[PDB]
Amino acid sequence: RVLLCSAGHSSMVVPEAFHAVPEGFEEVHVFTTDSEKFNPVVLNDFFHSLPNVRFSITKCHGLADILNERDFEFYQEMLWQWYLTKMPDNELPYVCLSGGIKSMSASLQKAATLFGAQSVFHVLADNNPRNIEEMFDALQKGQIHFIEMGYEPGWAALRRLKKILPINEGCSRDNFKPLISKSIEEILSNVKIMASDTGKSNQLPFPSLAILPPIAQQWLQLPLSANDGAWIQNLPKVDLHCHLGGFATSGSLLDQVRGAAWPRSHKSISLDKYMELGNANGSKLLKDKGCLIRQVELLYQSLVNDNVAYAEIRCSPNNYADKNKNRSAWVVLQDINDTFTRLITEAKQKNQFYCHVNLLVIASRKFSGDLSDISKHLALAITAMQQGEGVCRIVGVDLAGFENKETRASYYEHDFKAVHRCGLAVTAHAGENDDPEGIWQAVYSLHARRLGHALNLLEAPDLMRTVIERKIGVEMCPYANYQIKGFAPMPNFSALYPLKKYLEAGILVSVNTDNIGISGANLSENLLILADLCPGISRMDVLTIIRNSIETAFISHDFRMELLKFFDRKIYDVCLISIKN
Amino acid sequence: RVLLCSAGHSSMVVPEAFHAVPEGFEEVHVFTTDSEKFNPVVLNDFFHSLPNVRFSITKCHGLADILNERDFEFYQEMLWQWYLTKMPDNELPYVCLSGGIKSMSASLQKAATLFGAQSVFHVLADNNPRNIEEMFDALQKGQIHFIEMGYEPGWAALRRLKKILPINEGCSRDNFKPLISKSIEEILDTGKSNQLPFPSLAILPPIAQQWLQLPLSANDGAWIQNLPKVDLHCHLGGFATSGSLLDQVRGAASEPDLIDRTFSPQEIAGWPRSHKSISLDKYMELGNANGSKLLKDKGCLIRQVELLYQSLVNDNVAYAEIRCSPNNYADKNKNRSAWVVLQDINDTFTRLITEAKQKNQFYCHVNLLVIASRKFSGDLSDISKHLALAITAMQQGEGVCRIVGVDLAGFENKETRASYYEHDFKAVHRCGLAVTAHAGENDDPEGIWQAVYSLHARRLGHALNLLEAPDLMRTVIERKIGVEMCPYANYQIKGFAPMPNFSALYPLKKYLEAGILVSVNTDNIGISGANLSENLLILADLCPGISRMDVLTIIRNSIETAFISHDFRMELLKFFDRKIYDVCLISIKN
Ligand SMILES: Nc1ncnc2c1ncn2[C@@H]1O[C@H](COP(=O)(O)OP(=O)(O)OP(=O)(O)O)[C@@H](O)[C@H]1O
Ligand SMILES: [Mg+2]
Ligand SMILES: [Mg+2]
Repeated sequence: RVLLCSAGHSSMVVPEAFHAVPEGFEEVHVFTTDSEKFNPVVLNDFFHSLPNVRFSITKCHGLADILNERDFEFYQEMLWQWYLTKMPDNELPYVCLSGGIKSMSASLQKAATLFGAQSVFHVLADNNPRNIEEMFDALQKGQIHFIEMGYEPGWAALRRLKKILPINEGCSRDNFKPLISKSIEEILSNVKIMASDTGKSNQLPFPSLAILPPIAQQWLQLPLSANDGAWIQNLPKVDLHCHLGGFATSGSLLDQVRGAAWPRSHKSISLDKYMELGNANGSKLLKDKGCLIRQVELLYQSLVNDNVAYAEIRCSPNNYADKNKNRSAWVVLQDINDTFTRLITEAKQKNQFYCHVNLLVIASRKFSGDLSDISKHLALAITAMQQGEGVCRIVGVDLAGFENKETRASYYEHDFKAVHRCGLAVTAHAGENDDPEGIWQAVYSLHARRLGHALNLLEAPDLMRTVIERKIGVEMCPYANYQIKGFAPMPNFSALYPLKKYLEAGILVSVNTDNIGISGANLSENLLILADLCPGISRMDVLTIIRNSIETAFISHDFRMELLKFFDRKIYDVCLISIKN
Repeated sequence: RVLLCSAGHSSMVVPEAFHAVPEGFEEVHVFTTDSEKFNPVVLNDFFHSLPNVRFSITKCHGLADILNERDFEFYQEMLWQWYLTKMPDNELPYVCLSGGIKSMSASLQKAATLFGAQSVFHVLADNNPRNIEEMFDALQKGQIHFIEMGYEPGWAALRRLKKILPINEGCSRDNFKPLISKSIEEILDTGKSNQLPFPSLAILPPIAQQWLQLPLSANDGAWIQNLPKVDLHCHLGGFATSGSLLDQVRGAASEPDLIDRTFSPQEIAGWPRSHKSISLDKYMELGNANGSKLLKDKGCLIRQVELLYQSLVNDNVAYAEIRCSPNNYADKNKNRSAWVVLQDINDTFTRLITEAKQKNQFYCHVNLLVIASRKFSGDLSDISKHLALAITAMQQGEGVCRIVGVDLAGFENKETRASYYEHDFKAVHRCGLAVTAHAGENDDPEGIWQAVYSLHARRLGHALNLLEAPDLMRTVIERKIGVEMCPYANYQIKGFAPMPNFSALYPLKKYLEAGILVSVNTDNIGISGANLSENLLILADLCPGISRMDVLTIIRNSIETAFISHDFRMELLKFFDRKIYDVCLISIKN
């Protein structure tokens, strides 16, 4: 509980307001001007009599009183800044208004209305006391009276202005700026625009960050530029398709993993050049335990570094098992889950920003070899998702592997009759070289909630309508197809990336890293390449991509609500901060 | 314009504010406490020099000054009543706060921020003039400052308390209910925090923005009617069943000779609020006066369709999907094939839509759902006939009132679990139609799994027993499968609280908390005797504790689960957003 009150010429308010609540308060802050008429001795000694509670005094520098428009506006700005910087982090505070002359009272009431307060109140005394003993006497005789105005909820979008400026290290008139005036003007302009127009008044198709200033919305509508790298890095992101085993394939990551026991190339290649390039890690190296643990920690640190708020990781437990060391695939997967949940809990305990990660069990399409491997992987995933306890868990399986006409979705469909029965989820990888019939059956036979790549949807309008109406997601990684196919004005390759057309059509497109290491680029860089690779892309479509990514994730309903709330708050804060610079 | 002021020790701050606008002011109305320090004669002399400016004087009778809680609250209620009485009809009043001690200034400022004011401001003078020949040179020298903090729109529609609460200038604190106190006391869960659809709801003033979270009550009938709604499970054949609608459709027949005017469905006490549970057979027999025995006539069908569309527009519906059975209305004697009947319905609805849109009025875009019934008395080839007819109507293509998809429904006695009729549904999805399924009205929760994973049904009719199959509820939520539910019909044919001798609770609240994309519909309008508005409003005494934001998110869910194209969905969402914003701003101005 926090009490905020204004100080004018006399010290009536602070003690009577402090004791006005029977329980008392814990922190009390008082605002005052540069006038020398006020004395800080009485309040200081009274609060030193009870050191258990907190107390502070804030003085408006260079302003003894209000004498003109500039004086009043500067005083109001300083009061608003003090209220904002003394705002309790979660709960609303209490406000006493009886301090100062009527102009301070009105400004403080306006501040309470705008930023919200728990229960504002008035304090009046008939005898006009002077000193502590007889404040206590008048309180004992019952002459004390508290007048309660009400409970102001305030603008929830206004309380998030502490990020732009907590304090400007004691700003002076030479470098003064009216930021809270910017806040009030943005809210009044938004309301007036709502009440005046109808077109812009109804358009509003997005997660209720619409309380942004109109200038911010206009900046958002502008096409995305290559210089928005800082903003996009500051933007919280989601990576729904990342491979654990392809991280330490280049740079010092591989050396660190071994000891702990490009990317804009214009070469068009067709497979096996990521497999052999990444052969330095994965099956050959991660057989032990220390290498796997170091790889997991490095991947989590990289994910947190890029401000990613949620990710789904596809791993190959059978590729890492070592029977000679009594290291079964189930043991490897349990180790992965345990280290990920330990890292998540460790980050959460520090209250620092953390990246929730869920695991997807891959089902490698080895084709002829060991046909029982598909059944083994499916059963492993089914029984592994049932461990229950743990922030990190298994939410689905994967169907990646060697894609072929014989390896179509109608080849393994005998084994998937129970994956949906037990409540799992299925993704798929098709369309890069397969037939639209294969994609259609994968959508309708395997009931694949998501889908990998399939850049040639445009050639099948019927299948495009089928995927759009069923809200089947698409995981398409710009760097992957840039290195594989011809995009981003690739020489001798006039093909253009269908991400723009996918967005206009309405396909829930998610941008992913695929494999960070071999591609040598993170998800932020993946978003930047869309600027020059796809001309005429606006900054709003990036947020649409983020929303689609968090909508197509295999997550629970309540977890989705939590992620949506956090993403809304973070997007609001980062946009409000970044519009200034 | 009208300006309002309140002051204490100072006597003529009102003339000081009278020069705030260089063009001038038109009306002055001052309200103050009964203290003698205010001088009314000086203001009277000042305003007598300007006859064109109305000057009305009112005082807080019986209260010299605020001294305790009771005096403060009495002054506050009197001031609120005077404010909502004296505000201009179409313009926000002017108000100034240059005078008065903390209590009245705070009360009037809080009142202004609730209703609204054209401009609240402060006027302070450097030399604090005592007499008028002093403030003349005070304003001439520029010492007087027009301190203005900003425009105060307030709640652009809150003044209905002027009329819903009768204007009573002469009254005391003994009789007043602070509705604002109830609407303010409890404001600040994840659900209501971030579950808001329609982004513009965030723009609303905090009073309304929190009002939407209060529990729904039966007194919100006007508000709930004024919202644009969506109906997805509506049966054309059950629209007109008795009364004036039946008389009109009977009178519009081409041949009135063969119209059975003798039959009349029996009455049920308290209908639609049934005094006891009813069976499905009696529920259908209640609609025996209409259906297919009377709809064979072309004129009857045209009248029924036009009347149904008029009712839909009257109920403020903005989008609807109509379930119809074209084969049931076919007659080979008059060359009335099922395709001809369906085509005629399509042209009639398209003509109505175009004629309503050309006049820039309110129209509800309507699409048809064909019904592939369970085909009582065998003869299951009719399923294939219905599917072929639906596909042909689908790639007919051109038009406005298109065909969205098919529907499977019928009796549960045959024990059909989407496996008997699965043999023919495969070809539907190739064309691009959509499939619903009336699954699990009173049956086991097994067949729903087949309807979802083999029929690929994108919606589920009723499904009131989903709460007992958590494994099924998980995949229902995870696949984004809509669940159409009809409150009045299910209550009548199954029985729910608060109907005595019953203990089952309607699962709508738990369905919404879990996250099922539930959309509330009306089923058969005529038989149940309740339109969409009454069906939505019955949730107050059907599911206690339901909130208005839950109703808005129900409308959003109905928008989500409807079979429409992406662009049309975007336009519908924009229109719904704007309209719903205007409704929550203006209708609850009460
Ligand atoms: N689902 C989540 N994903 C990521 N972070 C979360 C999640 N839920 C809660 N948090 C964390 O809750 C914390 C709340 O922080 P707060 O609202 O006080 O803003 P802040 O500390 O000023 O800045 P920041 O959000 O960067 O921490 C955030 O740091 C956020 O990382
Ligand atoms: Mg991949
Ligand atoms: Mg029905």
